[PDB]
Amino acid sequence: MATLLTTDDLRRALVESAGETDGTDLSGDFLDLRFEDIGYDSLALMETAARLESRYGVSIPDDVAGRVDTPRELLDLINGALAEAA
Repeated sequence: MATLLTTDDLRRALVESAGETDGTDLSGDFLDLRFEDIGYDSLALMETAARLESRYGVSIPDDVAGRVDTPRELLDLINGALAEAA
């Protein structure tokens, strides 16, 4: 019932966590890229998660958001969460 995060939607989340997101070419297959390269702190990934929590109604522990190596993992986390959420 909840909209499973797509590529564009996940990209939206990764933008919201910083506000502006220049330099970081994110719109062009970003699932297996590394946060290190896109200048993303795992602390900021908790922001990414939080954005989606408050939006979708999911529950993402901050310990988890900072544990994701690739956005693929972040995506699957919330896709799984959504599948057992709504």
